[PDB]
Amino acid sequence: HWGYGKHNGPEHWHKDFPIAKGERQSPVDIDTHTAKYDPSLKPLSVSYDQATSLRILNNGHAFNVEFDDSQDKAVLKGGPLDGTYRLIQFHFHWGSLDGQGSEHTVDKKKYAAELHLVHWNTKYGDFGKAVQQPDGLAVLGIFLKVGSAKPGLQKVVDVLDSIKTKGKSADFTNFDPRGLLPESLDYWTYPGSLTTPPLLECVTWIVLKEPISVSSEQVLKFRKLNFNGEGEPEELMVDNWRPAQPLKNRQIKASF
Ligand SMILES: COC[C@H](NC(C)=O)C(=O)NCc1ccccc1
Ligand SMILES: [Hg+2]
Ligand SMILES: [Hg+2]
Ligand SMILES: [Zn+2]
Repeated sequence: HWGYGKHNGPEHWHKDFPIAKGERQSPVDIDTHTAKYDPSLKPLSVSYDQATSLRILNNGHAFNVEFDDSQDKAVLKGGPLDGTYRLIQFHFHWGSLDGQGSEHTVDKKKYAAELHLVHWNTKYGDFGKAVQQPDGLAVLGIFLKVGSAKPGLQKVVDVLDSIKTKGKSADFTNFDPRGLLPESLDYWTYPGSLTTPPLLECVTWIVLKEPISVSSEQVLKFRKLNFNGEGEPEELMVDNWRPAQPLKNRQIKASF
């Protein structure tokens, strides 16, 4: 089954998921000199004050912080988006070393990690129908660099002990994702896909320019996580990132 290793990694995904060679695949390199400032972009609106987190799951490829999306609380609108997209989960992609980890790159620069807060277009009723639509999803991408600790990430850090192997989950209520946002909402945007199989080409990507700083000790604990399930030999959850894919004539816009 799909993973990030030699025998099942991103170079193999196309066999089960043909769309891997598709026309709007993600992530991509953000060539900052070719992206164009777009005057028609409305200001971004990230409203996470009412967010209702439920749990945290090791799914054998990343961990998911999942939210109650049965009502219009944590919502993303504005920017390149039409209408409202509700927050369903977030997860990270991260490296084995600080020089790699992010999925999107900026002028070929890799960050230590990347956070994706995943949202679905509420005109489609739920997530399931949302991923059958070219505008079904909006993902806010945020870079991580190793630096000063990020106070609003330590509560996820602290819980990782409890979900070390594939298929474990713990309760994770009252988590405030506002604690993960850099100061500036300047971003690049382009149409793309999810970066894990099934790689569905349903995503409006909104990639923040300003990275968050996280401490080495915080990112170390990410890398103590396991891809294997309990009582299987240890494979560290590291390098769970897909590399940049062909742009194929899509245009990246800057909000700034
Ligand atoms: C990770 O592939 C699934 C898909 N991924 C996204 C949205 O980033 C998703 O909607 N996941 C959320 C979810 C998971 C299990 C049950 C119900 C909802
Ligand atoms: Hg998985
Ligand atoms: Hg789609
Ligand atoms: Zn992701």
